[PDB]
Amino acid sequence: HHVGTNTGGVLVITDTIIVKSGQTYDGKGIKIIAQGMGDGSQSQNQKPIFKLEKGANLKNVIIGAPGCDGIHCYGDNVVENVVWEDVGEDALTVKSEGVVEVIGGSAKEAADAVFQLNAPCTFKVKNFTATNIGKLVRQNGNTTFKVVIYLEDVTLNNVKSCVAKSDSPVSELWYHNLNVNNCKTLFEFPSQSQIHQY
Ligand SMILES: O=C(O)[C@H]1O[C@H](O[C@@H]2[C@H](O)[C@@H](O)[C@@H](O[C@@H]3[C@H](O)[C@H](O)[C@@H](O)O[C@@H]3C(=O)O)O[C@@H]2C(=O)O)[C@H](O)[C@@H](O)[C@H]1O
Ligand SMILES: [Ca+2]
Ligand SMILES: [Ca+2]
Ligand SMILES: [Ca+2]
Ligand SMILES: [Ca+2]
Repeated sequence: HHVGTNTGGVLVITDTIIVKSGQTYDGKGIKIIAQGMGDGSQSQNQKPIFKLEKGANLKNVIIGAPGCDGIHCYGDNVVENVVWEDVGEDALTVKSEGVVEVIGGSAKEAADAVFQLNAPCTFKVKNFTATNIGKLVRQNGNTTFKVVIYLEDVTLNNVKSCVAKSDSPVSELWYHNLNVNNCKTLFEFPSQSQIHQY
């Protein structure tokens, strides 16, 4: 394990970091604290820490409290080895269509959702831990577009509401090596047959 060369540094930011199409922001283990961008509460008006335009990637950053509005993904994004020490309003939001993969890393202390899906997408969570959360994945309430969610090698502890929630009959969730402790209910979808193993 080579921890990154920015390990031990803290970057204090005052505006959202924009990562452009085709670019990869590699924090090399930096911890980010955001100023003036939100308090990590359930207020709906906070700014994202990162905006990942379509085709942008992000890796190897710790996001400290306050989590603000987390990471906004505009599709075709890889988010790798990102640690949310204290999720804000939500951890990551899919804002526009495409494939979005969260690989490695962890999240803790999400009062509500970790991952928020606001557009049709393929959303994969791989090699990920989360503790003390409301929901791991929420498709935006009362929407009926299609998402396909994959949970692969995911460990969850202390899930207050459910692992995943959708109000869309056409959406699907597929899981493989999902371990869950102390969770109220696993899946809140119109029908349980929308959930599959692989
Ligand atoms: O992207 C966002 O931050 C969205 O936040 C709000 O929507 C979420 C969610 O999609 C809604 O269904 C609703 O969720 C319920 C409740 O308000 C709360 O989230 C919790 O008790 O869970 C409920 C549920 O999941 O059914 O509100 C959510 C919220 O974060 O408050 C916005 O209303 C959206 O327009 C997005 O901005
Ligand atoms: Ca919200
Ligand atoms: Ca949000
Ligand atoms: Ca929190
Ligand atoms: Ca919320």
